[PDB]
Amino acid sequence: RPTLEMVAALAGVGRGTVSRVINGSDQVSPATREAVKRAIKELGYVPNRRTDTVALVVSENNQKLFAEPFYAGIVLGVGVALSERGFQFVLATGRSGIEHERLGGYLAGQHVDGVLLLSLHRDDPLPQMLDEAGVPYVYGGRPLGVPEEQVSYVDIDNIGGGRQATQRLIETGHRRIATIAGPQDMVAGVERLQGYREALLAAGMEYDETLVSYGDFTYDSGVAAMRELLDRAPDVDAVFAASDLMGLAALRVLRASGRRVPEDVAVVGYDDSTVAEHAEPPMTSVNQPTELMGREMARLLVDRITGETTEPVRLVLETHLMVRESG
Amino acid sequence: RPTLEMVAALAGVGRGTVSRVINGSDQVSPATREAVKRAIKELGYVPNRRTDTVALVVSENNQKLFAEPFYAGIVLGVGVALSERGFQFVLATGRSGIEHERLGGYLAGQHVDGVLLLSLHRDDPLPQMLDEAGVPYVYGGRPLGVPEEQVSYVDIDNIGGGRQATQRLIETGHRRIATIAGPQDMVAGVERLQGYREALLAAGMEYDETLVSYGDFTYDSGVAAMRELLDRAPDVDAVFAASDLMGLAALRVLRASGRRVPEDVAVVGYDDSTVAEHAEPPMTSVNQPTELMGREMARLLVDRITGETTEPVRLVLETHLMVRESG
Ligand SMILES: OC[C@H]1O[C@@H](O[C@H]2[C@H](O)[C@@H](O)[C@H](O)O[C@@H]2CO)[C@H](O)[C@@H](O)[C@@H]1O
Ligand SMILES: OC[C@H]1O[C@@H](O[C@H]2[C@H](O)[C@@H](O)[C@H](O)O[C@@H]2CO)[C@H](O)[C@@H](O)[C@@H]1O
Repeated sequence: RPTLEMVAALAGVGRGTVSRVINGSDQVSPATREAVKRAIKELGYVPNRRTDTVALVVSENNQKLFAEPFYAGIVLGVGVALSERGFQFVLATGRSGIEHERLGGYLAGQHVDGVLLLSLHRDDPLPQMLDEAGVPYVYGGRPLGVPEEQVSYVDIDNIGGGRQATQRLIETGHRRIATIAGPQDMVAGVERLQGYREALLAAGMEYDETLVSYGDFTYDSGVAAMRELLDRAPDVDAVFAASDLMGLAALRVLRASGRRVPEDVAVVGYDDSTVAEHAEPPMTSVNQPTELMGREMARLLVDRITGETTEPVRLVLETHLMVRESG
Repeated sequence: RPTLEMVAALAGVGRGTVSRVINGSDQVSPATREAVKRAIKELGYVPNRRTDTVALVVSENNQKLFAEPFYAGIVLGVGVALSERGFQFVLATGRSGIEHERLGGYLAGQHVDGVLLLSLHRDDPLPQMLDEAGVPYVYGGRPLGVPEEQVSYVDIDNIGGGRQATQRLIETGHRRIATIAGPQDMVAGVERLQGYREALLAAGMEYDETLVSYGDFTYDSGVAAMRELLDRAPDVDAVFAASDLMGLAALRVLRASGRRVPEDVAVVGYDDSTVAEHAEPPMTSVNQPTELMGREMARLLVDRITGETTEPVRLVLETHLMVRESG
């Protein structure tokens, strides 16, 4: 079956160019686009084409699975929902280009009935690799830069969650409200920042990028971000951290700097995890229904595998705020 | 290829009987053993017979992966060692009979080049299922009830670790030294209890089963075990818990009962994990080299896959005690 690699080889370009032609990106010259399309035609290439087994792919290094509380709940829900339907799963990981290469090549070999895609980053190649092999998949987290109507996914209302977190800080009287945002190559990072922005504007407050710092959902990134916020805006009085681990980092940086939480700076996190429960002070945090998300991911994928559902399905789940001492 | 199921069907027995005949167990009558052997002959059954992919099988429910600190370090080491050799892994789980059935059936279908076996329990069927399909495997943890010379494994010197933990408590003057042992259907549970026993006897102390309680490496099992020890022996002055999570439970039960740690009861755990580091008081714990264990598991398996090694290899890794406040 013709591959993207074969198209690139014949056209004399690389994977990045062919991937851009497949997606209809503007980032290709007309002459090179036409060369790629000629190769596609010559090869008969089509980009967008039992084992009782699903691959749950987490597009991160495996240590993220154990460090960040989100993953455990997804895996719990996936496991239960697949068990109820007679399916099992295997868990696959990897952040790097070579890991994506090897995993995409493997999943093109008819070793699983379908794939669940979790924690993907913008421009990760695995969806393309699965589409050209005809392997069905469902996302956990809407894909950035893909038209929504073409894909099936379960996601959280992270714009709403970001609004809930920021509205809490507005409602308790704060006027210099910062965020440690998630990474902007991940849908939840984009949308929790969007919710923060929408809350500020709905309240008649300014969106000041001085008060926006970015992490990558790790603790260490939260440490660096909180330190930077204090340098830029020593008068910050509240922080919305877009994950509990980044919020835990913020609490520790705030305390090290001599600021009381919540009296000087209030903090709200996201995940409503044991990280928040056991923080000092216990951390207010947005609760998202991670187990249900996993269950629904598995349900939607099995329906595609069995033919019960033949059109894309998208499901968005609501959040709520869990109030503790920190904000 | 003939299966155990086919042998059972032809002989008119079930899987448990055929499995016992395959292993040369005494737990079969002569007449039934001969019936099974006739079926084996009639079918031509043999019990003991690329994808760049290894299955790392954890014979537990997936939530154990996230709750117990051991697993993260194994996965880290496996991932690095396989990456260095051009292999990837998938992670498979399951405690139940139906999960073992489905996973054994899948792994017999040529979807991986080899298997790593972690956290298995005595009489788990997956090794049998892999042997009849000719799928190479390496254990992490020596198998109970299998002659050692027939298998490849990496294990920890858990007899020595159990001795280190118990010798510490003897050396600090304790005379009523209990253990919350691991489960006796798992090699580490057996061997850490053996080390406890050997330490007591080497010191001229009695092995008193009154002071031996059993858990299953979960926190909840440690809670029940510590409560039982206090009921049987209110004068206990030290506890060796065979995992950090069971030791954390012991600390909390001890404190709830009005006993000071270490002043009334000293505690030593096993795993030298963040569970021990963050306990109140910080927990003395046996350190085992989990990342190295994972690396070596992967190395041994790849050598079998590639044909570099054609004989069984067994490796046993040493432990050391990490001293903190609790004991
Ligand atoms: O919440 C922090 C956690 O986010 C993960 O992204 C999730 C997100 O939480 C969820 O709302 C959305 O529906 O799905 C994405 C996964 O694709 C992220 O993967 C983690 O690194 C992070 O710890
Ligand atoms: O240490 C508690 C941990 O033990 C795991 O068993 C390991 C054992 O720690 C290790 O020394 C031995 O070499 O391998 C086995 C795994 O087969 C057990 O799987 C965990 O449930 C437990 O938390």
